[PDB]
Amino acid sequence: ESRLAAQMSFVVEIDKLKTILRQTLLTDSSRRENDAEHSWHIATMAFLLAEYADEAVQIGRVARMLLIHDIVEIDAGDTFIHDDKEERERKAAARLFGLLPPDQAAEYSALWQEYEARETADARFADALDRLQPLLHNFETEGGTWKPHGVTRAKVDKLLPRIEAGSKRLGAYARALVDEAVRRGYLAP
Amino acid sequence: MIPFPESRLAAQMSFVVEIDKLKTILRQTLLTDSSRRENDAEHSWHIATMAFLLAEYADEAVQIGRVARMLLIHDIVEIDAGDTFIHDEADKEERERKAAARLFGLLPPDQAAEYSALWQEYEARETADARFADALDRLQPLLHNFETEGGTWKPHGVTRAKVDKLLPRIEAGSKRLGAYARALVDEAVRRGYLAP
Ligand SMILES: [Ca+2]
Repeated sequence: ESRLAAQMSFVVEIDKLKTILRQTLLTDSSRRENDAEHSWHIATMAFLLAEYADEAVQIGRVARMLLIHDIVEIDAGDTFIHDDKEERERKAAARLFGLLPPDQAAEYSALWQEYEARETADARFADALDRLQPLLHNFETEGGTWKPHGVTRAKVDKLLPRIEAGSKRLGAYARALVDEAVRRGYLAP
Repeated sequence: MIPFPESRLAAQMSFVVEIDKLKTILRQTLLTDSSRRENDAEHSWHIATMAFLLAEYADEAVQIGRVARMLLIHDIVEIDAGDTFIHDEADKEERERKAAARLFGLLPPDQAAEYSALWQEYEARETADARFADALDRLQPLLHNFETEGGTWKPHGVTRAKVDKLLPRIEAGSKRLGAYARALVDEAVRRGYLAP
């Protein structure tokens, strides 16, 4: 009974990801986005946008990776990308994934490590989607996150190679979006 | 001005942007700390993650990645149709059919049909994938009600008899998860979280 008990303890504990607030507001500006609903959104993108991945990418695995990528933030908190972290997240991973049975603890902690390293095919596609989504959001909200955080083209352009690493097509989309964003005054030069 | 060859990707992105709105649709399930109601997007995150974690309890014929995808999209229709509490008897079919047409209709035609069908499959709870998806979706609120000491059950007058009507849906996806769920509900009744 202790295997399922451990699994259920993890399922219950990770509810707390819903409480971890990002700097992003929702597209309706009503409230801050949380980590759990953000991971839902990116994971959904992995399936919708699967055709743009390299052939080696395992889309279901990318989805699983994206669903678990921010679990460490339960203990480590959220940091805005444009603003100790590694150590806090390592400790978080040990405690949180440590709730699982040992096989799954090792599997999921390694899958999270793999996401952070952004080396493998799956990790690059995952990371590309995660980096793409705030561009889509910011364009839709006329710079709703960029403006209140004083984000510049320099800081955004620096992240574009991460999208390109996951998909040349999505990279090209992102570049055109950023240029038009600056044109329109959504993003400071 | 989106050139004609960019049409497919633009349609896909229009859907990606639109579905932000799922985050604003609230359920009656509380977070485990009773701090607020759960929203549909974070609910779908949670159940899709459970699909992967609890995969070993699925029938051999289930494709777990497909279950995950199905769960990620299963509530998109609620953007337009809203949430309906499972025990609330009082046009849901028509609302949801119209929602599906508008929302999935943002996608390119191949994916509009694909994703609509996948949602329909989930709702029908006939296929192996749909049964496992539905079992996970029905288990999670039980977990939360146990954590919140009947934080949804009591205010809504939910009784053991009403919950017992739902438990076979869990059993239909996994006998082991069904047994867990029944034992959890037995304990909830003993603790007074759930009217007998
Ligand atoms: Ca509930």
